[PDB]
Formats: sequence, C-alpha cells, structure tokens
Amino acid sequence: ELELDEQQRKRLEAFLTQKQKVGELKDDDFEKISELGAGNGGVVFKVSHKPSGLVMARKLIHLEIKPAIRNQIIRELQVLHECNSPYIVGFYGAFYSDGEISICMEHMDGGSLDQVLKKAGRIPEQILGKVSIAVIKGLTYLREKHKIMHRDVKPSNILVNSRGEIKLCDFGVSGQLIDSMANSFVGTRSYMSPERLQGTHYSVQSDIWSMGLSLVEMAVGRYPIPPPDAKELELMFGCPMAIFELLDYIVNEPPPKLPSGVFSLEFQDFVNKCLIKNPAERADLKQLMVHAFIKRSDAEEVDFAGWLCSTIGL
Ligand SMILES: Nc1ncnc2c1ncn2[C@@H]1O[C@H](COP(=O)(O)OP(=O)(O)O)[C@@H](O)[C@H]1O
Ligand SMILES: O=C(NOC[C@H](O)CO)c1ccc(F)c(F)c1Nc1ccc(I)cc1F
Ligand SMILES: [Ca+2]
Ligand SMILES: [Mg+2]
Ligand code: NA
Repeated sequence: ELELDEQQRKRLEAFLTQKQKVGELKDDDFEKISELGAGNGGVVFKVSHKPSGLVMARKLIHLEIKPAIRNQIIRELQVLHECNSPYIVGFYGAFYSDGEISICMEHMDGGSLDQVLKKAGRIPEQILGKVSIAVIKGLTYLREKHKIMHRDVKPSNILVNSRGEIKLCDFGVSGQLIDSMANSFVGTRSYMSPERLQGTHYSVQSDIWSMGLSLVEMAVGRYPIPPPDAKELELMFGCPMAIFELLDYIVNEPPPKLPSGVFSLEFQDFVNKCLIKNPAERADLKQLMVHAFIKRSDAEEVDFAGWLCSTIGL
C-alpha cells in the first residue's frame, strides 16, 4: 500500500534532481522572501537560496546550545535525506549559525491545514477523506521505512500545495532535538492522546489519536474540547478553558465526537475509532487503511487542488 503511481514517482525524481544540485547550505546563500509563521521555539521563512534559485522554507529554531550539543541534532537530521515519500515534506538540509539551527525544506504553497481551516471555516468531509489517507500513509511510511513515530500530528503540521499534495512535517526524527528543545520550550499538547498526557505507554496509536482529534476540528471549524453545547451546533451546521483545565478534560472526559446527522456514518465511525481513549482498543494504521471511509475515499476522485485554490484564493 506504499506504492507510488506514475505521477508520484515522477514528482519524486524531479525533487531529488533539484536537490542534487544544492551544495552545502550556508546562511549567506539565503534571502528572506516572507515570514511563513512563528512558533514557541522558532520562526519559518519562505526564502530563496540564491545560488540554485530554489525557494524553500527556512525554519530557524533559535535554541541555544554549545556547538558540541547542536552538532548531534544536525547529525540525526541528516536522516531526513533518507525520508522520500509523497506524504512527507521534502528536506534540503540543516546547519547551525548565529546560535540557531536552520532546517530548510520544500516550500508548501497552500500552507498548513491550520490556515486552510481559518480561511475555509470548515473542511468538507470528502476533502478530509484525502487528508486522512495522506496522514495514514505518511505515518505508515515513517514507521515502515524508518521506525519513526511522528509524535506531533496536528493541523499546523499537515501542509498542502497547489498541486493537490498533502505532506507531514515536524516529526520526531532527532530525539536529541526533541530533548534539547522539548525542555525549555513547550509546543501545545492540546492534540496529545490521553495516554501521553497521563505519562503512560505510547506508540503510533498516539499519532492516530491526534489525527482523529484534528479531523473533528477541521470538520466542525473549531478545536473540539470541551464539547459544543447543542445550541452551539445549530449556529454551526443549521441544527473559557485554561490549558491545564483542558488537558485534564481530555484525560477525564469522554472523547470528542462529530455532531450526528451532518456527516456520513462511515466518517463518524472512522473518527470514533481514532478517538478511542484506550490505545489497545483504538484502531491502528493497518485497520484504518481498510476502513470503509478510507476505501470509499480512495475510489472517490476528489479534486483537492481545485477545492484548495478556490478556498484560499490560490
Ligand atoms: N514547509 C513549509 N511550507 C510552508 N509553510 C510552513 C512550512 N513549514 C512551516 N510552515 C509554517 O510555519 C508556521 C509555524 O511553524 P512552526 O514553527 O513549526 O509552529 P507550529 O508548527 O507550532 O505552527 C506553521 O503553522 C506553517 O504555516
Ligand atoms: O521542528 C520540529 N518541531 O516543531 C518546532 C517548533 O514548533 C519551531 O517553532 C521538530 C521536532 C522534532 C524533530 F525531530 C524535528 F526534526 C523537527 N523539525 C522537522 C522535522 C521534519 C521535517 I521534513 C522538518 C522539520 F523542520
Ligand atoms: Ca551570516
Ligand atoms: Mg510545524
Ligand atoms: Na543569518
């Protein structure tokens, strides 16, 4: 199920061939073109690598650690030259300079689902059908070919492009970048599974929880917890809480659900199986790959690119 079609292998050859030409990356070959976003640990720019004339996204993680330290992150990050899939954001390289690590990657012109959502109000189920397939394959790719678990699925980490492509970024490839960062730097745990917030055991089932959580959010047009009190719904389809108060909700209350009557039963069952609190019972990748919603969604020929440009003005 990880086979590429012809239009995918070609895009993959194209990318590599462009990459082949990029020598060693250095601060001075880059020129800011715009700011794509900021995070609780770094910034991201749409930049032009002058020599090659390549546009990229430059993530600058302004975290400070001795050249001794930062050289291990850069080491495990080199693994990204091995992550070639249609569902994974392309990587150009990583270097240190100015007390900040730079991770340069393929530029996704449609932005993150994060922003697609803000623009669109809510994403139609058939679209989320393709997003679901893409995440499932992205995580199946990373597990099968690199024994990696994503670790941070959320709408801001699923990126799309005018070619109708859906790819994942920000996955836990370097454990050292994880600790060297996930220390004096937090990044929202609001899409973390109950088991990871409880400290307990955690596999790719945790990533499945976050995907399910994200899909409900994208489907309804709002971060789903706590639940939209019935009258909140009539305004929605016709038909506050501090961080710590919320994470506690997740661990102690029943998982979110899609409002009924509005979405198909296959799609409700799909998210319900992702949102199962006990990891042992919640579906896994192999099961989700053959879920009715995924099989129906695949055979569907949805024009993701059309819908996208039409919605964000692309
Ligand atoms: N490869 C990319 N192409 C386009 N935009 C990107 C890319 N990578 C990151 N971004 C943008 O950067 C914003 C913030 O990046 P980030 O620092 O990872 O914080 P979060 O991921 O917590 O938003 C993201 O929401 C996204 O819009
Ligand atoms: O960048 C990461 N998380 O978010 C960072 C902050 O939000 C900055 O604001 C992150 C965490 C662990 C890890 F191992 C990585 F490799 C990371 N970055 C990262 C991963 C894959 C690709 I393709 C490109 C990337 F850039
Ligand atoms: Ca410089
Ligand atoms: Mg991100
Ligand atoms: Na610089």
